[PDB]
Amino acid sequence: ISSQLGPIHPPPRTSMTEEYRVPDGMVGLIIGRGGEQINKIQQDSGCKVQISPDSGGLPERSVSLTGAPESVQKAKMMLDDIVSRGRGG
Repeated sequence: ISSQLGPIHPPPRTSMTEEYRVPDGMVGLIIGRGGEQINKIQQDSGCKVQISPDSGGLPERSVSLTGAPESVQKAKMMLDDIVSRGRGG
C-alpha cells in the first residue's frame, strides 16, 4: 500500500490521506532547517502531517498527509515541491 488517497468519501480526515513516498535524503530537505520547516507548515496549515521513518512498505520515508481540504492542500503543496524535485513526478 502506498499514496493511500482515500476509498471513503467522508471529509479529508481520511479522504485525503496521502502517503508520500519520499526519498530519505529529500526528507532531510523537506525539513529544510533540520526539522522546523515541515513543523511550521503542517502546524500552520492545520494538516496532520506525520513523517514516518518506519515507512511501512517503502524503503525511503513515507509522509502521511491528513486534515482539511485547504490544510491538506498546503501540506501536500510542500510535499509536492520537494518530492517533485527529488522523485521527478
